[PDB]
Amino acid sequence: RMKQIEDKLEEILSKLYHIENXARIKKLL
Amino acid sequence: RMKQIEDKLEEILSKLYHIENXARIKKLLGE
Amino acid sequence: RMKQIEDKLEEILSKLYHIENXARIKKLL
Amino acid sequence: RMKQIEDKLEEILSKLYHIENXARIKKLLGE
Repeated sequence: RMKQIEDKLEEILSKLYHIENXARIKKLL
Repeated sequence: RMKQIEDKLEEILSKLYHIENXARIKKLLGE
Repeated sequence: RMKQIEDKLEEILSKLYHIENXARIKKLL
Repeated sequence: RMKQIEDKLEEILSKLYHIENXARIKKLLGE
């Protein structure tokens, strides 16, 4: 359960990094 | 407290999902 | 340290909610 | 593992800070 947490925190950071570099913006452009 | 945290991680992942797929840009574009 | 973690996770969610409802977008508009 | 997690929380807060204050919109607007 501790690892699942670690890993979901990395996932959150990965999802952020992707947000930063957006479906609706990519489409608009 | 561990399960509380695990729930918050899931709310955080759902929220990023909603962001991925924005209030002001949806408003801008009529969506 | 466990509470600091709880609280920083709420903070992250609060920062997300605000992002969702952006400095540069608010300015552009 | 606890400190690893605490570090990730901080990288996550810094990242949200950078987001708050976007690659494609910065590009759009010349910034």
